Amino acid sequence: EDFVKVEDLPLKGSMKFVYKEEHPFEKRRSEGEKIRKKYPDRVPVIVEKAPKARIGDLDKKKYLVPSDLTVGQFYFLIRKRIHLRAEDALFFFVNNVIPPTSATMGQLYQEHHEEDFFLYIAYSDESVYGL
Repeated sequence: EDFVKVEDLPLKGSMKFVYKEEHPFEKRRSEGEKIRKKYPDRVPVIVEKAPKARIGDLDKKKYLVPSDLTVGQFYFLIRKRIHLRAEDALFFFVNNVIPPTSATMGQLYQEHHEEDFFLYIAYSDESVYGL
């Protein structure tokens, strides 16, 4: 076979969240409902590493963030927890799309939260999962 075999790129929708494998729907839905009632100005977020990414692991998965925090500021928060420089690449994906840095986390949540009331974000060193 004379071909360049393309086997190292992540195909759409292949992401799987450990958080959802380990905690069943009714228990996530329960907690997400409660936290959204108790803190209406904040959103609950799950962050895990995208398929095939080459990048440092994240220590913590679950974040409770102000609705008015921007995506650009959440990139800063995550960079710091993984000990990346500002010059090191980092991309987020929500429902397989790269969100704009100008959006707020509250806008992302309203448009994209799942039915357990959490917003799910994947991260990588490259953009390709979202293209």
